[PDB]
Amino acid sequence: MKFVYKEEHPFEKRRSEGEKIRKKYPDRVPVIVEKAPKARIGDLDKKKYLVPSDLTVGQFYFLIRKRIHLRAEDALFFFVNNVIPPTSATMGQLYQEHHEEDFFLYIAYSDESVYG
Repeated sequence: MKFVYKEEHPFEKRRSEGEKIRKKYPDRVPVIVEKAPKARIGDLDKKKYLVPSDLTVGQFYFLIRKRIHLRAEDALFFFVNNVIPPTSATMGQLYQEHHEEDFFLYIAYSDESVYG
């Protein structure tokens, strides 16, 4: 997976804003959400999100679901560093285990449990 956000913004600019997001909103974590390129589902309007540290993946799912207007029958998986986070886990946990050196958490989403 190759996030277009890392190509749209130079690193040092991302590392800068990621620091200021964390500073001003310590109760929230900055997340970038893009879709796996082969995945067959709708695209997301925006890529950069500010998520409470206590929000669960399931809630982020249903948020991402109705933002993509996805039905309950349809599948939707998260991938942070090519692993599927457990659906009853907080974003704050995921940030402190997987945030990158620009201080963003990167999450790919797909309709399949293994993407390509």
